[PDB]
Amino acid sequence: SVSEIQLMHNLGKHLNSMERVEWLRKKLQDVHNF
Amino acid sequence: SVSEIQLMHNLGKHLNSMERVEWLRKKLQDVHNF
Ligand code: NA
Ligand code: NA
Repeated sequence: SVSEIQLMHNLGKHLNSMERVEWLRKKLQDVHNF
Repeated sequence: SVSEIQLMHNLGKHLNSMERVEWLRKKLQDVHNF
C-alpha cells in the first residue's frame, strides 16, 4: 500500500519548508548582528 | 503586515505534522523492540 510513500512525501515537503524557515532565521540573525 | 503571522501559522502546522511523524516513529520503535 502506499501509506508509507505518502507519509515520506509529506515529510519531505515539511522538511523542505523547515529549511526555508531556517534560511529566513539566519538572514534575520545577520540583520540583527551586522 | 501579516507575512510574519502567515509564516508562524504555517510553521506551527508543520511542527504539528512533525509531532505526528515522531508519534509514529515511537510506535514503530515499540513494535520493533517489544
Ligand atoms: Na509504501
Ligand atoms: Na505580522
